[PDB]
Amino acid sequence: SYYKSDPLCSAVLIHMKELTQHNVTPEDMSAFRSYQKKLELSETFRKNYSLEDEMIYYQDRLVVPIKQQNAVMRLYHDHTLFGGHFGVTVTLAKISPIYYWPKLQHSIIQYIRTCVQCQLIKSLQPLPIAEGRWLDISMDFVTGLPPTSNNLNMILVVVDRFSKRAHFIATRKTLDQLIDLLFRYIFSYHGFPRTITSDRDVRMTADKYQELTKRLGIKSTMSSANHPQTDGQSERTIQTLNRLLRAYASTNIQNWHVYLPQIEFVYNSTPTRTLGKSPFEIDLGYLPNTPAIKSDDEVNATAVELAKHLKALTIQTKEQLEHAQIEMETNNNQ
Amino acid sequence: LPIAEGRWLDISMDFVTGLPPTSNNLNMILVVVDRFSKRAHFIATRKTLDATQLIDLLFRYIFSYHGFPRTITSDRDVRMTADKYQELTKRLGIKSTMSSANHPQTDGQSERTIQTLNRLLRAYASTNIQNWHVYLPQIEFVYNSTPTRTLGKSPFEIDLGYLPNTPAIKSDDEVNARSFTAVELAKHLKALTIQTKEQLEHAQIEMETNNNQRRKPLLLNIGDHVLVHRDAYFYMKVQQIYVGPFRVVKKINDNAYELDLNSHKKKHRVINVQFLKKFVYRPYPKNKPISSTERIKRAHEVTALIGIDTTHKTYLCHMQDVDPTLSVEYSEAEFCQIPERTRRSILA
Amino acid sequence: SYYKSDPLCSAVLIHMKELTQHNVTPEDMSAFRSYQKKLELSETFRKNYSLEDEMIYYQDRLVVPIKQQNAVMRLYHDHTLFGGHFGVTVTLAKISPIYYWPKLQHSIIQYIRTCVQCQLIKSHRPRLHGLLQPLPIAEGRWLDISMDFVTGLPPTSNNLNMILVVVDRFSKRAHFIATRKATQLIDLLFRYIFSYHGFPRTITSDRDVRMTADKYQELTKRLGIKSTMSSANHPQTDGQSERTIQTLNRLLRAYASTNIQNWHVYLPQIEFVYNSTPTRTLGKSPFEIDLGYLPNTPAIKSDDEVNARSFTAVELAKHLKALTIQTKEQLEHAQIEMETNNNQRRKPLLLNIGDHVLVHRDAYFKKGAYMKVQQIYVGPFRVVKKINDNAYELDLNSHKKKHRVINVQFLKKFVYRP
DNA sequence: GAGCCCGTAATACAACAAAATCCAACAAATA
DNA sequence: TATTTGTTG
DNA sequence: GGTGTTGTATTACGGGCTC
DNA sequence: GGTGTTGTATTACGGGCTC
Repeated sequence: SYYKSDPLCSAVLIHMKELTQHNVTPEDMSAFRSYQKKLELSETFRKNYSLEDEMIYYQDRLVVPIKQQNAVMRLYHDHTLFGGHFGVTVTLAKISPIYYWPKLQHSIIQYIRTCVQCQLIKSLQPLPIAEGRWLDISMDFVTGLPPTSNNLNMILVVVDRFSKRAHFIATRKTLDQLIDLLFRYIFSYHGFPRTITSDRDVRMTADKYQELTKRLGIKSTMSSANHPQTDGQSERTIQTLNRLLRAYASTNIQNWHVYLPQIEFVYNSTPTRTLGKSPFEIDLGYLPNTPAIKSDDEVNATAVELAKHLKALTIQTKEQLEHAQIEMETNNNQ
Repeated sequence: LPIAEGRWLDISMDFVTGLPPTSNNLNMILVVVDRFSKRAHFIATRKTLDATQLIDLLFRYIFSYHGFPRTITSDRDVRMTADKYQELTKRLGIKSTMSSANHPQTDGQSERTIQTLNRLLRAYASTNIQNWHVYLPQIEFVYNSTPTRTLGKSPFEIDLGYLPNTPAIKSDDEVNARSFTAVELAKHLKALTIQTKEQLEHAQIEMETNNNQRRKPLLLNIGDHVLVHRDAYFYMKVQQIYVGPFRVVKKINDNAYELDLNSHKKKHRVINVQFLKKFVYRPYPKNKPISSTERIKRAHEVTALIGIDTTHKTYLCHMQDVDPTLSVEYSEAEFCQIPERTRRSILA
Repeated sequence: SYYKSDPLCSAVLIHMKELTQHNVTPEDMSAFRSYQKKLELSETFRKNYSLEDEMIYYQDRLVVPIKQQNAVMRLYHDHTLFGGHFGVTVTLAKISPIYYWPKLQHSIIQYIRTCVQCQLIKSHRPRLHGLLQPLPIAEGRWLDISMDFVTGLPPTSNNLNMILVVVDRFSKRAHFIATRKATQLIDLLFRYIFSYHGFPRTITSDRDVRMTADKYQELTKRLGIKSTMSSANHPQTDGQSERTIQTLNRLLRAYASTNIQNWHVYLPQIEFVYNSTPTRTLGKSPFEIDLGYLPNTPAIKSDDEVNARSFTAVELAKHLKALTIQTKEQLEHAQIEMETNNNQRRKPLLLNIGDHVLVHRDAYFKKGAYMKVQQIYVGPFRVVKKINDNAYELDLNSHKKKHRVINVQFLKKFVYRP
């Protein structure tokens, strides 16, 4: 009594389903596109339809005839079966995993264009929110680092307060001036913020940053000089130097500038005291670690294979120790 | 190649050169393309910084700091065919999947990004020699924010959700201004994953439509002979640039045959079908010399040459009216007697 | 610092927006298009304009007044708000989700033809810019001759280095000119190998220094020989000789696979084999296109006859006339077939006077100049003469550039805008 | 319509598009 | 251990 | 005046059979 | 396991008018 319990031998999918049948071709007027599609199916490699007792379907989706396209869109768009007139994203997330529907997204957006009930005043030009994501960053300065035999005696800390993500990277303390915003701009994988709230010391910069913003489209001003909040974030900024000191304690030749990205990877690959999840999968899917294979040094087909994964495991133990020390510091202090 | 995974578990990268120096940086194109979302990062570098030993991995990890991949697709470049690179990736659980001896179409989406990158590089390259290394992050930020064609959404918003700053939110919804509470990101980011996945089956279908119209597949079983026609010997104008037949060993794909072009020498003995060609030996042909005295008298009946074995003293060549691929070993005891003046002429 | 914070009561959309307001109609000069658009709106039913607190827009997209059209398309095309100088499709994908703009596609392609950097940087298949328009077919036999050569081969014993070819446009008769990669004695060897038959009328060749050759050109002007002299890095005009060296390369590989460094012995065999084998665009052997005296005669051809032109002594005039007529119509058939199978996408370009065309860094700079990711910012040149249907001479703003003939495959005509 | 044999015979599709040096850098081969 | 020499973006 | 052009597998169209 | 892929002018197909 439900759908698909009806014969429809005159539609677009007939040419696709006659690849094995080859019985009857009852096409309509201007249906030479269907014959071209069957020729396409012949000369390409997409044949995965299963032919069992009138159930013609794709690898996991049941195809639908083009005649009841209006019926399907009304069933899955309106309030006939407890709908609600959602957006194209939710509608396609509901429809596509179940049915194949060649040209489905265009069908959905065409139905949105040809519908009239949902098109009301929606409001306005841009979103307004004081809390966001990558829209407000802060940074600070550190001093005591080894020269690393390349005069790289600095670490550039970047904070992502809206999502607690971090970016620690080696620089030179002599000149962190145009080279600072160059490496900041290659850091900017996630767009400009609204305001920068560094609040470390006097800053003669933000003039050439202002000229960059004039040369660009964003109004990212750098401000908040000599402020004083001191509520939780100060603890994080103070404890930031601790992990870098632990990375310093490893070595000095081929030091933390080697595998410091891995230090950041398994530094933010941990939940923040179980209250907040890891910054990788709070935004992305998971950003997988995949450390499963580490002991295969029998043949390998102290600086190439072995010590690299020993250093990775050492960094993992170091970040575990840092997590333990910060959670016990919070337990003792609070 | 396989469609997509969970946000660039499949990835591609490649190199192009010819870029003008600014700080002795004449490579500067290490483009890494986040195949699912097509985020397509590229970072400035040089030839002389590394050869996959010291610093190449370090900016590879600062790229990979934003998520480890699970599959690489790259070329047969010396910077990635090294033993150090393959073993470290294997211990990282990430495949190599190299190319097929000058077949860059395996790295097609990275090279297509380069093709888009080159136009924008010429657009931003007015100060060609003086000071322009600031333009590559600018080109990255411009190219990621620009909507593509095969998906309809900009590669920046496909992975990250939202668009960059200065919101120019379209007439769909407020959903592209998704910078708020993160506990519900998984559902709609997976919905966008479904959208983009559908756009990539559409892209794969569109690619296979207009390209397979003239192309004809080649089907070979293991054992039958095959010619390589190129990439066997690197003044190749009048001389026999095309070389003799070899026996296929492993059929990796329908368009991927592993074959014994030489004895055991070097360099990844698998050739794409574009260079490969069928061989037919339907045919007074002579017999197969197997005795010790038949390799000396029957040495003036040679036809062509392959070369000299690198492992020991054994020359491989082709005789006349015999089994072509099944060569007969001819050492120095039966090499100097026959006139070899016309033998090295085709090798040189 | 956002836009649309301005009322404009004087534009095209005023007639459209007074369909609800009906208050003020302060039209401007050349605003009669608004009257016609309002008339078309009145006789139809497509009213979807929304009037909300000075934001007049389409069903979901903001219609923009024509005063700030260029500002909006420059904003979404240049890097002021991160455009990037892309094509019409990406520009639509940036603008059409937010703005409506009646005839937006035409306006955007007009802007693409308007923006200068897009004209200088983009290519958009700059190999299909003129029709085929092939050479005039022929005259009597051995009057048009095609000249070119491949520069280098694996050298022989140190007396011969490279192969030069002479094939006539009519009969396509192979030749074996084996040179040394030459001197001003080119006219000696060339004279000895064409003057075997006789002096031609025109030479279809490239601008090569052995033929640009002011000493050699004056010889042709005195003797009565023209010179087509195909432009810089445009070897298509040479044609028959290029196609012959294509066939010669396969033949030379066949006859010198195991016999490198002494291919000068086999070169007469190469040309004799090319001469004895019938072609496709004429259907006959080049001996038969000439005086038909295939000397080998392994077997008599189809439609068996006397087939012995040695026996004929005085009656050769009618035979050569018949061969000339059928080969001329076969050449015309080859011409029209080439034109049909090539011009399916070749868009013509006919200017002939008074334009500001470009040359996109090919035949402008050296062929030996390296092509790289260096910017392509050739200046706007000028055209003063229509030298041919498929090329235009330019006033190259250099010392001389040694040539000023540019085939249409490098032009990409520049268009300004006030 | 419906297909098949067979015998010619057209038919877009790509090759001639200067030639040959290395650059940087993996790993084999002696001595 | 330095100087070679196969192949490949 | 001066500006493509054929070799090649591949494939499409008539006499003669079954209708 | 491992093997193309999008940017771009250009052009083709539905609502609304004349029939």
